[PDB]
Amino acid sequence: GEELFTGVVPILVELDGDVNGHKFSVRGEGEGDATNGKLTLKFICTTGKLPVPWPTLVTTLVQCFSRYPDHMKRHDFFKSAMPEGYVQERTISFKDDGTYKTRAEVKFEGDTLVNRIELKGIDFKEDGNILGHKLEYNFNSHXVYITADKQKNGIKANFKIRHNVEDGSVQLADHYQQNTPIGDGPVLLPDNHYLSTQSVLSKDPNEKRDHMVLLEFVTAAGITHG
Repeated sequence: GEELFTGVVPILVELDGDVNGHKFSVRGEGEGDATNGKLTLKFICTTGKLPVPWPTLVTTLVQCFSRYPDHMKRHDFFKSAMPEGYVQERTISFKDDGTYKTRAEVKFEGDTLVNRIELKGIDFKEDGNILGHKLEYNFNSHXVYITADKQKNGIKANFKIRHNVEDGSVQLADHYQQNTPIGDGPVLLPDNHYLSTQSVLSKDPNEKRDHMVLLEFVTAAGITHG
C-alpha cells in the first residue's frame, strides 16, 4: 500500500479513554507526509480537562507515516497492510505507577487515514507523576525496536519512553506492542530494525480548549544497505 503515501494524506484520530474511572475523549486532525517521515496534528480534549498529561498519550495517538529508506522498503509492514489497515495493541507500564492498555484500528476511511483507539488505565497514584500532572510538556527522541511475528502474520515492537519530570527525574514508560493486519491480502514481514523518532509539543495561542499541537519526524534504520 506504499502508493497511498507518496503525497500528503489527511489524518483523523479518535480516542475514548478511562484512567482510574475518569472518562475522557480526544479528537485530532492533521496530515502525514511519509516521503519526509513528517506528522503535523492538533488534538483537543472533547470532555473538558484531560485527566492525564498530554505527553503520556503521544505514542497512543500512525507508524505508516514513518520514512522507510529505499533499501528498507521490503521491511515496511505498516504501509503494506493499507488500505484495509491493521490492529495495534499495546500495554504501557509506567514505572512505579499505573498501566495503559490500548487497542486501535488504523485504516483508510475514503482518502483519510483514521486511527480509532480505546484506552483503559488502572493502578495509577493520585500523588504520582501522571495523575499529579508532574511531567514536563515536551517529548524525547526514542530507540522503536520492531521484529516479525510470523505466527500472527504481523509484527511486535518493544521500546522505552522517557518522560521528563518537573523535579529533574525521568518517568519511564515501557511499551509492548503487537500489530495484526485487518485484511487477508499479503503483507511485508520485516527483518529486525527500529524507528528513530523525534517530536515537539506546543500550544495554539487562540485555542481555549485543553489541547496539544504535535510535530513528529520518524525514519526507519538498523539495516545496512546491501
